[PDB]
Amino acid sequence: DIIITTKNGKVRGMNLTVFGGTVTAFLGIPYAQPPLGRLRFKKPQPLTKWSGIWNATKYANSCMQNIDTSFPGFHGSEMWNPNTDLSEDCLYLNVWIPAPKPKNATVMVWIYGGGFQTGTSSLPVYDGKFLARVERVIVVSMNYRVGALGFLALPGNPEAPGNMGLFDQQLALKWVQDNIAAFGGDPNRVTLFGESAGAASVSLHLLSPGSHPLFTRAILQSGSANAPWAVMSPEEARNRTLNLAKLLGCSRENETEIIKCLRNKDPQEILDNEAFVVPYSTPLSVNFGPTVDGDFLTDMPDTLLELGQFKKTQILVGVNKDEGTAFLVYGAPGFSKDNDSIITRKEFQEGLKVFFPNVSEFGKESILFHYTDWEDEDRPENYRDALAEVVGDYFFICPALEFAKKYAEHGNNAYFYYFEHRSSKLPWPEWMGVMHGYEIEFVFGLPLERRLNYTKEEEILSREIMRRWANFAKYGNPNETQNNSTQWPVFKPTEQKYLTLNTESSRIMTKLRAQHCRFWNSFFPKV
Amino acid sequence: DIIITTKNGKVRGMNLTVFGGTVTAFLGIPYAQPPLGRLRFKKPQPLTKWSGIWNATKYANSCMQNIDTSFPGFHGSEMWNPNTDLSEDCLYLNVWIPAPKPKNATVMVWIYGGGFQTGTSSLPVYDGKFLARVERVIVVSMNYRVGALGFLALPGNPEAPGNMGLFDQQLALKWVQDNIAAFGGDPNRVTLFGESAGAASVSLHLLSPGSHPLFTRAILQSGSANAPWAVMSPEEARNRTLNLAKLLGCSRENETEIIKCLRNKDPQEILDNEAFVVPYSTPLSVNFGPTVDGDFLTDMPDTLLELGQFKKTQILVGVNKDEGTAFLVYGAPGFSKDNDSIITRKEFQEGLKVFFPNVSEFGKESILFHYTDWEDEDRPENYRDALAEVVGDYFFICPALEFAKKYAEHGNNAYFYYFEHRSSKLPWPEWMGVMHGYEIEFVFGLPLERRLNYTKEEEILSREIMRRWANFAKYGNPNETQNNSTQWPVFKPTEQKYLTLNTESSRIMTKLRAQHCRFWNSFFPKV
Ligand SMILES: [Cl-]
Ligand SMILES: [Cl-]
Ligand SMILES: [Cl-]
Ligand SMILES: [Cl-]
Ligand SMILES: [Cl-]
Ligand SMILES: [Cl-]
Ligand SMILES: [Cl-]
Ligand SMILES: [Cl-]
Ligand SMILES: [Cl-]
Ligand SMILES: [Cl-]
Repeated sequence: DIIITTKNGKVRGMNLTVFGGTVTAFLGIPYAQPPLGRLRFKKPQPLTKWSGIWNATKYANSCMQNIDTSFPGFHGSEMWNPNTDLSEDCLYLNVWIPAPKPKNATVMVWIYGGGFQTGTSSLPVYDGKFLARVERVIVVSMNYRVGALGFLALPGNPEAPGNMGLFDQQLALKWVQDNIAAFGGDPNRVTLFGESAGAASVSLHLLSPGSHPLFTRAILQSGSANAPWAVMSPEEARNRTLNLAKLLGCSRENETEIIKCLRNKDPQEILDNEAFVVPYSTPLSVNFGPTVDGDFLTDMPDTLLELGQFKKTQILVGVNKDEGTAFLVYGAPGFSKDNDSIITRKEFQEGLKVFFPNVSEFGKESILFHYTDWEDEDRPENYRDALAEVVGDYFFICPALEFAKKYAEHGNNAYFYYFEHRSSKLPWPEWMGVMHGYEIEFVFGLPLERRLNYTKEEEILSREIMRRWANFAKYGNPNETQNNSTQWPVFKPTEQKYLTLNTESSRIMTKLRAQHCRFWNSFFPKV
Repeated sequence: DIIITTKNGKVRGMNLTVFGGTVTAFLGIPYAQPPLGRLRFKKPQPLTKWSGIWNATKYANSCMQNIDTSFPGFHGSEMWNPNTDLSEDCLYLNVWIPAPKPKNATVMVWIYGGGFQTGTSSLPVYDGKFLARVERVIVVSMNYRVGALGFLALPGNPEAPGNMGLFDQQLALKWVQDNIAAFGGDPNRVTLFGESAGAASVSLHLLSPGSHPLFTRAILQSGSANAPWAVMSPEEARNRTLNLAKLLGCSRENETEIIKCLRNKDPQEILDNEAFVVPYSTPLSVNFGPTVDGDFLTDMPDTLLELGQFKKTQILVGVNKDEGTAFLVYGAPGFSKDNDSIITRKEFQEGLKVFFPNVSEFGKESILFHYTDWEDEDRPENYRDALAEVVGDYFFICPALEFAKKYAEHGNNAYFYYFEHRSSKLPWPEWMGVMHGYEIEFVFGLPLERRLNYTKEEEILSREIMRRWANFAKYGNPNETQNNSTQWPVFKPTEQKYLTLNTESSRIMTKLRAQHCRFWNSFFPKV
């Protein structure tokens, strides 16, 4: 029982006990032909019918990816590792439906992050049964190919055209348009939300005309398509295809001859070589990711945003307080999760070489000067704080603000937030602060489960974030307009208002990081 | 009558009616042999005795110099023009003595400014009879050679060794040591005070060991030896000697052969050519000025200050609010004293080329970025204000602070001020603000004369400035320590306290222009 008839066949789900209520979950529904052998590196193929009833009571396979092993046994880094079998057969999606079955329900579609090299929708931190139970929305989750298997690019070649992972997400959005009405949802009321590389993916759908009728609104959590790490140039993506082929002995005279050889190698052989296709690899380097392929993306996001060519709708964008601290541990000299990581002035200068290898020896002296105007000249952690703000401002915070500013410049309602609560359950040290990716547990309502022992102020904060996230998806406004709560105002290009999120109280502020953002936007391009 | 016996002969002065009292003035006392013919370009020669009584009841000749004719009839620019005959016979000094004749009186020695190309001690704005009457100090004034006649440099050549004008001032200080006791003064209680190029001259005496026993303390008004315009390099001073010789047809095989030809030309012929010895001349370019001659100055001031090699004593340093506005009128495109001078963004960019011709096209983009962080983005006079602050910070304010900071770093008491009152009698337009050189009328007590129609608040401000100036000369502390007045604290390298001067009330502030000074001191040297 619990049978829903899709356009490709019947599926069977489960009923889950969630907070004294029931939520219907369909885990592991296929939405594309398995990209195997002949179909590796190609765009996803639409499914045909299946006979019988597909039993969707199980989290499906995770896409082929390397696993973070920098800290064995550490929950802070292994919580982002896949919790299902790794396989190329991984194009599946999940649906959570509130019980009893709703009618014309708002849909929220999650796109996970992972630097376009890792990630899966089955992580317990992405479980949408809490959102479906508390906010009565339908939550859809999806797995898309990462690494070379999802973004190996030979522009113009249909055997490996690039942006395959973005086409995986797009076909899952096509499945929602065709089938979500059978589950009780409104295909004209779908909101995309995602984090990190998932937020860049969400904003890339705003810039892809083919995805425009597949969703209504968008939520960008700590990421945007115009971030420096998001979209690489087509010739840079092409050079990484050859380098991978050269590493695997697949260098050939002909383009398809390269693909034919790569299709014969084991998926692990490809995974074991993606790290060596970039000359100088920064901890924020995307080995294989989105590019300008001429199909999903016809130009660089900065060019498309300037021309105003994007989906005209409302958006919700925001960042965390300490966005860059997580990446300082993974390769910046002098940093560690096992001590306070007080670094010298020269260690700061080596850190900027780690993150900015192509910047002139002059240019890093410019970054040094703009970030050493110490409030207290004798705070020992002055340089450790500065390098974290350098990574946070350039790679995440400032690009997120420019994306919201450009949407407001074209008459679209944007809502900016600033998440500044360090989780009591955060496994990383206290000096790393409100880290990259640790607002997701609050977005999905994990503090509401009392067995995980979050504070009562965290359950209140999570409940308000879910209410603001779901209200924006339902109505385009993340506010409860009458109960005399704090009203989240519209982010304007002028006043630049934004809302804080913490256990204390939500406050209205203006021009977030406006000073340091002016450096990256008006002086850094001039080297 | 009124006869004083000097070491070279008797002099006769006058008694002046000053505010219902008398002040004895000796105007035009010679202190060196006239630097004529054989003595042109050489260091001043000490005087021999004269028979009879030199009648010192007349302002002496002004040194040969060009006259500002940019605005005919304008009092704001012609008030700085000489008011006596121009002649090479100009090494004379003035003494003002309070009546009745005092005993062991503190002496204040004024050194005028004029960019080392102009200036005279006989200007009504430098009259020291008010200071002598009100504060009971002895005021000494001096004329020194300017232009090529005072700073034509051939390093190591006693026919034209350079820094002759600084040696003119030094011999006048030697005269004070030898003769001021006959006038009622204490040679061990002499304070040098000066403005603009006179303040750089004062600080250069702090850096010249030969001048150390010739004074006790120093007051620096809108100028310092470490200012970028103060001291030019010996080979740059040498190149300007040849260029002047080449302009006058005096190019020769031999060094003294050049001097012999230049000694034959008329003094006006030299004056008519000093403007063309510099390739790109900024409005703050010193055609012929101080250099490292190995005698008066053995190294650059920045090097001497770093090594701590200077006269250890108390100093009083300060600047005006709008130091750079005067120089924008004399050659910056888009500025004029007859309108509000609202300039565009490109006019600002041309202004930085006018003042920074040797700075890379890159480097002026750096100055552009640091000075365009507008408070109000739509103030029309935003760029006009920015260019005035660029000239004021780099050429005057920040070097004055570094000079006081380095003195405090070596355990010397420094007192910094910030003059921010626009004179009611200021002839220049209102947009130029508290301009360069318009605190001198208050230092010399001109507002006390009621026939000049200053406001009552200006007489109060002038009286307090004279009291602070004279108290520092007498005691080393510019404060009246008990009458519950505002206590001027010591300028420290840390807290960086300074005092404001205006008609409202004197207030204590900290770290003046600390942000923009950090740009010129820590980033601009790196181009
Ligand atoms: Cl399944
Ligand atoms: Cl419902
Ligand atoms: Cl509930
Ligand atoms: Cl092979
Ligand atoms: Cl492109
Ligand atoms: Cl005379
Ligand atoms: Cl007296
Ligand atoms: Cl009086
Ligand atoms: Cl000749
Ligand atoms: Cl030198």
